[PDB]
Amino acid sequence: GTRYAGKVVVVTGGGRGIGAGIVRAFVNSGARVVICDKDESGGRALEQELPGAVFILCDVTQEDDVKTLVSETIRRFGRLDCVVNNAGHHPPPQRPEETSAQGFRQLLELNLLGTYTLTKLALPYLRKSQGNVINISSLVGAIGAAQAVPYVATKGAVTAMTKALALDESPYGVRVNCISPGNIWTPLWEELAALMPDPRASIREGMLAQPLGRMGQPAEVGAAAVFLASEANFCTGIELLVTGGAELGYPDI
Amino acid sequence: GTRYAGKVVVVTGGGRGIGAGIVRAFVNSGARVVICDKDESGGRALEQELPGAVFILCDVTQEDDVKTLVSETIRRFGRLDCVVNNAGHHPPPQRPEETSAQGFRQLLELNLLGTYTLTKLALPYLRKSQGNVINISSLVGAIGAAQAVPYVATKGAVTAMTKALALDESPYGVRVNCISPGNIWTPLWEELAALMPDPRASIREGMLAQPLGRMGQPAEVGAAAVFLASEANFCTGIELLVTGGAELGYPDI
Amino acid sequence: GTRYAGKVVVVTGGGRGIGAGIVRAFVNSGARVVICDKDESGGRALEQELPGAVFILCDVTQEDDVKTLVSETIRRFGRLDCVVNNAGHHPPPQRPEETSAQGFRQLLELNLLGTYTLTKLALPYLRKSQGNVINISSLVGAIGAAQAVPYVATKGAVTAMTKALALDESPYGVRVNCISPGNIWTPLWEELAALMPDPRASIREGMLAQPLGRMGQPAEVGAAAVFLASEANFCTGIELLVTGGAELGYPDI
Amino acid sequence: GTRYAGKVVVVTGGGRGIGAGIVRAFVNSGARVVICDKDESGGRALEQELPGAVFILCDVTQEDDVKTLVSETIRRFGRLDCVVNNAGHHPPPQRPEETSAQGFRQLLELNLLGTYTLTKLALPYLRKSQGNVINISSLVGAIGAAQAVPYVATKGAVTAMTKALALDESPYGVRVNCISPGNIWTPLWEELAALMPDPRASIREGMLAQPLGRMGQPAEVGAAAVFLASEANFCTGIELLVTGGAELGYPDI
Ligand SMILES: NC(=O)c1ccc[n+]([C@@H]2O[C@H](COP(=O)([O-])OP(=O)(O)OC[C@H]3O[C@@H](n4cnc5c(N)ncnc54)[C@H](O)[C@@H]3O)[C@@H](O)[C@H]2O)c1
Ligand SMILES: NC(=O)c1ccc[n+]([C@@H]2O[C@H](COP(=O)([O-])OP(=O)(O)OC[C@H]3O[C@@H](n4cnc5c(N)ncnc54)[C@H](O)[C@@H]3O)[C@@H](O)[C@H]2O)c1
Ligand SMILES: NC(=O)c1ccc[n+]([C@@H]2O[C@H](COP(=O)([O-])OP(=O)(O)OC[C@H]3O[C@@H](n4cnc5c(N)ncnc54)[C@H](O)[C@@H]3O)[C@@H](O)[C@H]2O)c1
Ligand SMILES: NC(=O)c1ccc[n+]([C@@H]2O[C@H](COP(=O)([O-])OP(=O)(O)OC[C@H]3O[C@@H](n4cnc5c(N)ncnc54)[C@H](O)[C@@H]3O)[C@@H](O)[C@H]2O)c1
Ligand SMILES: O=C(c1ccc(F)c(O)c1)c1cccc(-c2ccc(O)c(O)c2)n1
Ligand SMILES: O=C(c1ccc(F)c(O)c1)c1cccc(-c2ccc(O)c(O)c2)n1
Ligand SMILES: O=C(c1ccc(F)c(O)c1)c1cccc(-c2ccc(O)c(O)c2)n1
Ligand SMILES: O=C(c1ccc(F)c(O)c1)c1cccc(-c2ccc(O)c(O)c2)n1
Ligand SMILES: OC[C@H]1O[C@@H](O)[C@H](O)[C@@H](O)[C@@H]1O
Ligand SMILES: OC[C@H]1O[C@@H](O)[C@H](O)[C@@H](O)[C@@H]1O
Ligand SMILES: OC[C@H]1O[C@@H](O)[C@H](O)[C@@H](O)[C@@H]1O
Ligand SMILES: OC[C@H]1O[C@@H](O)[C@H](O)[C@@H](O)[C@@H]1O
Ligand code: NA
Ligand code: NA
Ligand code: NA
Ligand code: NA
Repeated sequence: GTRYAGKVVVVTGGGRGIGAGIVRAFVNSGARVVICDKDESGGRALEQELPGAVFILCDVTQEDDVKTLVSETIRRFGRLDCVVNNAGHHPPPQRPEETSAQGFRQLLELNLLGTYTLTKLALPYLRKSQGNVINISSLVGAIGAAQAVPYVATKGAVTAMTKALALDESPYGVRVNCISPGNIWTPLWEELAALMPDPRASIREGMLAQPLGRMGQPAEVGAAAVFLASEANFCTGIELLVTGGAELGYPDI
Repeated sequence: GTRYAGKVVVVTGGGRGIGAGIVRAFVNSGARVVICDKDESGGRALEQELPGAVFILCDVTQEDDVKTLVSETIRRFGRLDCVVNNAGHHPPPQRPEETSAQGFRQLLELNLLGTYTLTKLALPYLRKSQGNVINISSLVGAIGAAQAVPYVATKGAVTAMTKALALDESPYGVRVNCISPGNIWTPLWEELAALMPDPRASIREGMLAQPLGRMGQPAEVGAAAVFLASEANFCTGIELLVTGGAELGYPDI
Repeated sequence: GTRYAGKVVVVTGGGRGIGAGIVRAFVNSGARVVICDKDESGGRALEQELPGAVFILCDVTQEDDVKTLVSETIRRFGRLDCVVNNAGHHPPPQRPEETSAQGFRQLLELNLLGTYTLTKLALPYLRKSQGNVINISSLVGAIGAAQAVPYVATKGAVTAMTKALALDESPYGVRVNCISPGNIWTPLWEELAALMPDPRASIREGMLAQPLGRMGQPAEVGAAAVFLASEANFCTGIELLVTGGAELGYPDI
Repeated sequence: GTRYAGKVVVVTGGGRGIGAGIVRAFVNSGARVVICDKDESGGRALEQELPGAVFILCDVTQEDDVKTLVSETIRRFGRLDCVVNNAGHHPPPQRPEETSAQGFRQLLELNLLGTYTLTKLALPYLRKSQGNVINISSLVGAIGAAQAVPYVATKGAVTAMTKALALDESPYGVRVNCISPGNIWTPLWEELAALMPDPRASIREGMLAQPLGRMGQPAEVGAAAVFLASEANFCTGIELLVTGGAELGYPDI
């Protein structure tokens, strides 16, 4: 309850799923947390549940929403120590010829440019606090996936951007790192599985895709985030895999 | 002169620099080449110089330009075997706070979405020929760079997209690979160096950034592309580094 | 003081440097720690200093020493939860033609096979406790280094071995991970620098090799180890970089 | 037939499998080739078959054999341009507790130290010719595999060693690169499959482990080697994947 005491953290998409687990992990560490989400339902309930967490409605694709997010965080808590760029989306499976340039642009707006915009607006305050940035990317940005060309491209961009910004901000003492989760059991996972012909088979396949034989939990991503913020003081520009081992391991005509 | 005989290749941004070297390499291999560029000057001269190469004016950010590029290639040569997505740009060095969301969007349009659009429109013809895609990414997408957050993000996206599409197109026999060059001596390199306080010092630094002690040549990228198209039949989804060893190698408070 | 309470940890080479920092981190987390070292001096003093740590003289290249290490840990503390394979050595800088096959074999014995032997003898007890293995590898195993062919080869082997064993032990609930440090200020660093023509210049160069502008501390490696043991329950087979950003970032004839 | 004309190449383990395909590729490129193997049967027949190839009996684990290999190559052909370190072995599948330190040492002798020894003895001649080294590593050194801790460790060592030596030899103009194959259909693959309960099922599984839906051919590894030797003049320290896409791609308790 003291590892990140006195610190102020913003978690985008913190109303459910991974983001809510990150929120819980930081509150449990002693931090005050600002839950950003475009949806009221989960984040408002989370603010009532957790002393030390508050909810601010904010769509990270709307620059003026993000400006107000940052200015309200400073107005209410007087400092900013860590930004967790978790808001993002995975579309349903799509064959390459079923994708569109305009759909790709929209997904870039959320998964890439919303992370960019909050980070840019927060960096002046992070420099004052010697704070840090944590981006939530994905394993499939590193190794690829099927029926997801736009999603994979956006996460490859997030991981690379993390390394570029780590270089730029290192002279000012601001660390920039990312987490690449694999299959984490969240409402997004549940929603996508429900679109499949056999949802229960899809979930079983998802569980067995990891050597550890289960999907991950939001709380496990949250523990990795608290580590990066509070104890990884010589880490910058890293990609922390939270995947259960999915990337490990695997007539001529 | 026979390694890629009878084949038809499209090279975007083929009017100068790396793209022109790729054009030359494929002509030397026996292929017919379509030089795509938004600028007339270099590509028109290249078409007069090289029997087997022709020039088509096409801005890869304009979908109707790319549609006409593909339909004219098929109309004139009857098949399409390889697309080399080389068109791209590196902005001048920019601190993160000096970048803009709108500038980032524009660079994504060229470096990422123009590659996406040509590949999408070409894939029906590549499936008929069991052809292949070669994307020109960058080393800095993998390891980062300073004063280039948008550029690095776009190339991280290209490399990841390459792996996703390789998975999607493998059942149809179409390979999708990328080349990640390091410092290659091109007109873009010369133009950026000329913006520096000391251009000659900037070039010297660029030469010594590689263990091999020089910058690369467009012809060397071109040889790597001809290898991927004509001889790498068990390679798909790879990132071929052409960097001179730049990524190799490198009080407590 | 409770994150790893009730747990028993063995740290090889725990008498000084990184190993001693790992020992301190685990004691501070609430664990009981067995300090293994071939040298009495530092580890004996550490055992007097730290309630909860004890010293066992053991050369990890001597199989019977390691057998007795494991059997004494179980005899004295009744369980084994985590093995940290930290013992290792970096020879002085050596040109490739100055190395020998026999020198290479000796370095493999310490850096690779001593890690293998302790892990093998500990695994039956780790399976009973659902414990975990943490190997201390090196950044240069991933990216290379000059004048160190044998050292680099041994650490490449440790990192790969970590992934293989993670796959083999995942069905039994035992996680296997590694830490790849960059420049950490330790007595080994101090000893190597003292062999250089200008030691102070060598240290200054070492500090500036990181974007963060300093070398790392043993305590920072220790915090990463405690994270992997106590909170990274969905991580197996990962390589956790603790390098200060050294791997980030960087006429044609 | 001219890409590597006038050049002299040594291929270890060239009597069958991948090595024989590399031999054939270099002869087809115009080179003279020395086939090194510990076994007479395949290499002697290959020397009768191929004008331009000769056979020298040599066990790469025996330093005096390798000394004589190099001195006989120079005595017979007057130069040395490329060494392909292909000799190696994969043991039958072994659980970690079924391995031994002594078995691990023996596999290191072949897969790692035999590559080291030939490279060391050849480097003085490679510097005179501005020649190059090609090591045959494995995909599983990078991503791991099950029931193969020693094999995976040896190939992780080869890949890392490649990068270290590339740094050391770059000032002398000698490039050092590796190829990491995935499933290639060779006599070793056939022998291992025959030990399985259902050999035909094992082979079918091996074919489908690649997105491309088949195993690779020795000729495809050979084409990659000829590219690295003859056309990759700005590549050093790279790992060229020849895997068919195996590394691509893939309730909470
Ligand atoms: N679940 C997985 O297996 C998985 C794996 C790897 C990466 N990820 C990444 O983790 C992150 C969280 O994923 P999840 O599974 O928890 O998803 P989720 O859909 O369950 O939760 C996402 C949350 O973000 C919010 N959000 C969406 N768009 C927003 C916007 N424009 N502005 C503000 N908030 C917005 C949503 O309302 C929701 O509360 C995403 O970046 C996703 O790409 C998820
Ligand atoms: N030069 C390097 O060191 C280097 C290193 C790594 C990657 N790259 C990449 O290699 C590629 C080529 O770089 P270069 O140095 O040869 O650049 P260059 O500027 O010398 O040449 C680029 C060419 O592409 C054309 N082009 C630009 N925008 C276009 C558009 N919208 N439509 C069509 N054509 C367009 C230009 O007119 C020009 O002919 C780029 O993708 C670049 O990111 C270059
Ligand atoms: N210091 C760095 O910059 C750095 C960077 C990357 C990796 N590493 C790795 O971290 C580990 C620790 O390095 P360090 O700098 O703390 O070294 P160090 O020399 O300061 O400490 C090593 C300790 O291990 C002990 N040891 C050595 N051989 C042993 C054996 N046979 N049996 C038992 N104990 C033995 C030594 O007596 C000593 O107490 C090593 O594996 C090293 O390769 C160090
Ligand atoms: N076949 C695959 O799927 C695969 C995949 C990845 C890597 N590899 C690697 O490719 C290389 C060749 O494998 P392969 O499948 O062709 O094997 P193979 O067993 O079919 O052929 C190996 C050859 O090397 C020779 N050899 C073995 N030990 C030797 C020694 N001490 N001295 C000299 N020659 C020796 C053998 O006699 C044989 O002719 C090995 O390094 C292997 O690890 C193979
Ligand atoms: O959100 C998902 C996810 C899963 C893993 C990831 F690494 C990631 O970044 C996102 C998810 C959830 C449920 C199904 C799927 C999925 C299923 C089939 C697919 O073809 C696909 O690309 C994704 N992905
Ligand atoms: O175009 C360039 C380039 C260089 C290397 C690359 F890998 C790449 O993709 C692009 C280039 C040319 C000249 C100077 C620079 C450069 C100099 C200072 C910088 O801060 C920077 O980010 C790039 N880049
Ligand atoms: O122990 C060292 C070290 C440094 C960094 C590492 F990643 C690592 O695994 C080990 C160290 C300490 C002091 C100097 C050096 C060093 C200096 C010059 C060299 O040529 C070299 O290969 C290593 N290495
Ligand atoms: O030699 C083989 C091989 C296969 C792939 C590789 F990347 C490699 O370096 C070697 C091979 C051939 C046949 C079966 C197997 C194999 C089967 C089950 C295993 O558990 C295993 O680790 C390897 N490996
Ligand atoms: O909907 C799937 C899962 O989503 C997670 O974010 C919640 O913490 C779980 O309670 C829920 O079962
Ligand atoms: O302008 C830099 C270089 O650009 C390359 O693309 C050309 O091939 C060279 O002739 C020129 O010197
Ligand atoms: O000798 C270099 C450094 O080694 C570290 O292991 C110690 O914790 C420091 O006190 C010491 O300054
Ligand atoms: O034995 C498996 C395969 O091994 C390869 O090295 C040979 O070229 C093939 O003819 C043979 O079928
Ligand atoms: Na609250
Ligand atoms: Na022409
Ligand atoms: Na004690
Ligand atoms: Na012959």
